[PDB]
Amino acid sequence: ARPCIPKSFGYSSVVCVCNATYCDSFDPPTFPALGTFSRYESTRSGRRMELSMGPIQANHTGTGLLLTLQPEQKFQKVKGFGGAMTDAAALNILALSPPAQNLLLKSYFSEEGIGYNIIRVPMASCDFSIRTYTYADTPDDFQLHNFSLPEEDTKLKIPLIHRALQLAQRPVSLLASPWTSPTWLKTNGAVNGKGSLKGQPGDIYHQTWARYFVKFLDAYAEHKLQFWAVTAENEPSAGLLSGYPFQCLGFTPEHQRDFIARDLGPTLANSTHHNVRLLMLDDQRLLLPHWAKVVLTDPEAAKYVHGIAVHWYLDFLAPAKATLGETHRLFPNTMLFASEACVGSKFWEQSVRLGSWDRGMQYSHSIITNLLYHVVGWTDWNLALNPEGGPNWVRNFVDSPIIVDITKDTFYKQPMFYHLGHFSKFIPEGSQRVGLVASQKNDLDAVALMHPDGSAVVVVLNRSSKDVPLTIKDPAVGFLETISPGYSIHTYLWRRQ
Ligand SMILES: *[C@@H]1O[C@H](CO)[C@@H](O[C@@H]2O[C@H](CO)[C@@H](O[C@@H]3O[C@H](CO[C@H]4O[C@H](CO)[C@@H](O)[C@H](O)[C@@H]4O)[C@@H](O)[C@H](O)[C@@H]3O)[C@H](O)[C@H]2NC(C)=O)[C@H](O)[C@H]1NC(C)=O
Ligand SMILES: *[C@@H]1O[C@H](CO)[C@@H](O)[C@H](O)[C@H]1NC(C)=O
Ligand SMILES: *[C@@H]1O[C@H](CO)[C@@H](O)[C@H](O)[C@H]1NC(C)=O
Ligand SMILES: *[C@H]1O[C@H](CO)[C@@H](O)[C@H](O)[C@H]1F
Repeated sequence: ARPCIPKSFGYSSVVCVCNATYCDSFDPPTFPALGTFSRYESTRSGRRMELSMGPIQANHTGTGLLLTLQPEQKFQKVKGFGGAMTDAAALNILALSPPAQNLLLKSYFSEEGIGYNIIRVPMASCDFSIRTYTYADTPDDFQLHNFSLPEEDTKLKIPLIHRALQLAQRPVSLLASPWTSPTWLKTNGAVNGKGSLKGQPGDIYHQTWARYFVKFLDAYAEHKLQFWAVTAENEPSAGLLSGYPFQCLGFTPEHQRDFIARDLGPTLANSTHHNVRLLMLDDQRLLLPHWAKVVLTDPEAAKYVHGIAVHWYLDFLAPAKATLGETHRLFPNTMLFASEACVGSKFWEQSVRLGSWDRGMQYSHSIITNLLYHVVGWTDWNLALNPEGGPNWVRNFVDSPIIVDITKDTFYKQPMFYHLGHFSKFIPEGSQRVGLVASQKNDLDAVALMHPDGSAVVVVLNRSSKDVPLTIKDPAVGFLETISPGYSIHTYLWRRQ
């Protein structure tokens, strides 16, 4: 492991500095010997997944906070964690020298980094593009004879995805999402603004749009990339809004239901891509459970829908219990999956805040709350941005766990990177969320998972200023005596047998 080279930009914590010759690294994860536990600790003060070990005690006495593992109490299985290979991300990574590129990609995708196993891939242009394009801009090409991948895919995104897969030891799942159709399929004839597909589900416009998904997957398959899943549309509610500023395609939940049932579901099912999963919604969880009810109460739509993709941007107005909890209750066999998060997009948020501990805590608080309400995975937005939070053709600049400083052939790993890694590094695909109850009211956020081998993983976030002594009880094994410092995040690992 190589330590963090810290740098302050005058915010609440440090970034770790990487360049062509140096980047901080971790050891590949391992469980310690039976009878001991591992603690990985990150702090506002500058600790970055510092490993310490402790004994498991047979007995515990006292009045302090106790978190008791309920290992028999099983919830959702984890799909995983990752981020988005946008045009903007690809441009920022490729602007680094090749050795710096390799250290950034290792930071995310290697076991010396944080073990990402998900990459979200835009289907043509979005706001995090410098050019507006689709794969089929030749007007009225209903046959899609002129469908093709431009250089944004063949020269930037696809070769970086191959390099990520070659560094990953875990199987990586690709997730595709479209922002806009070709403008000649749209009521408004523009990539942005209020507008939907022309006509109605089951017609030539909708059949052409469903076939565009298959042409997309065919073209990526010619480049030796296969997808785990696609979404039915990125943020379909966006295209319902007057003056929506960037690429969108409006669907009411009824429109999405009928498009899935008549066009997208049957087209994917009748193709070589029949095993690719379809996720609905791909929008703010405030739209649940209503959207889920509208789509999944129609059996002809429900039979094509694998899962419900959620974005975090209205989480502050949408309690998890009423949205995620109620959706899981109504549709327990339809997985919930978090597919897009970033800080900096809101009117009251600065785009980039280098070294922000607050933004790290936003990520870990989000991931814990999602895991506690049945969500199987959590996906960051842009993998890397420049110090302005771009590039972005509408200047919708936001923050990223990695910020690239081209002039210094440098990149900065922010608190968000480490907060994400406290989960992604230690929670492989097939891990299962298990119960964890507190003996008393407390200011901590915590979640417990059982690793596929039966071992325990617990993440404890303290967003308060106060140090909290605590004990973790595993009824089979014994007690971990520990302390959760103010503004810390911990990952605990131990074997149970
Ligand atoms: C890529 O980033 C590398 C890591 O930041 C850069 O290496 C660094 O370059 C600076 C300037 O030459 C050096 O700073 C000096 O550091 C010494 C103290 O060195 C020791 O203690 C530090 C702090 O714990 C430790 O990190 C080092 O390993 C040393 O043990 C001071 O006495 C000087 O006054 C001055 O501050 C760094 O030593 C050096 N860091 C490392 C880890 O090598 C490298 O220059 C960058 N590459 C490019 C191409 O820009
Ligand atoms: C733990 O508590 C039990 C019950 O009082 C006691 O009999 C036993 O000796 C204790 N074990 C250890 C290892 O202290
Ligand atoms: C679209 O494809 C057809 C059939 O291969 C070709 O003849 C036509 O010239 C193409 N149009 C453009 C604008 O590339
Ligand atoms: C999700 O939100 C981010 C932040 O505004 C946008 O950049 C994406 O296009 C959207 F899908």
